[PDB]
Amino acid sequence: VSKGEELFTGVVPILVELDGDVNGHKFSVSGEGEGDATYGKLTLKFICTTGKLPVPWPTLVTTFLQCFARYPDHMKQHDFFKSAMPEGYVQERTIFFKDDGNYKTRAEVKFEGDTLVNRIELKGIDFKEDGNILGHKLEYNGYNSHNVYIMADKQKNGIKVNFKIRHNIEDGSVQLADHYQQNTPIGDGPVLLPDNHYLSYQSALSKDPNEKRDHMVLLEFVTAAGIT
Repeated sequence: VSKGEELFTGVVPILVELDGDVNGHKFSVSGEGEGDATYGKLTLKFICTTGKLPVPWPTLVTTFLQCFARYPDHMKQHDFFKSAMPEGYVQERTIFFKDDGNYKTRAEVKFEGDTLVNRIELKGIDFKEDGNILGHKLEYNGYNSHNVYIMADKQKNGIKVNFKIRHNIEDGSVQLADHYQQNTPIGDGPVLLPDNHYLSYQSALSKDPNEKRDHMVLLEFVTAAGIT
């Protein structure tokens, strides 16, 4: 196994800490769980520690650990995420909500000992007061996409990722969220610059029946594909 790959052969504990500000509405979220890349499995629970989350949990699903994706053996050489570990990488995204505002996120993903940690800062601007986001008009469910596109970015020694999410609006319509992403390694060591490929997602949202705080239980299965 590769140096980076070896860090993911078993169950890895995860910690996520996010500070956000959407149209001046400030909030913080703490998350805990575990990743089992062998099965492309993520099991997580996020808690808003500042009170009520000012945006719908579904809009934060993509922000809330691609290093846990299951890369088929024949595609191992295209797994940028694990190759950058343990020093990690910085993930940046601009998420454009159609006919509404946008989120810009900066996440530092790396190991703190044997724990995979993600420190995230989220900034949202230009949102409409009674739009689907600030007006909480989105159904509490996930989105499953087979089109999370990955390609190399030799200029930052990393990758570029793009994909679309369609959140379900309570009236039966959909709220599009266009994602543009870039990942840059934190260390100066070699990383695997991948050939074009994609990740396939299965995402499910739920609630902890005994939890009184505003929270989200998230289960995902992530698999790389596209290179035969």
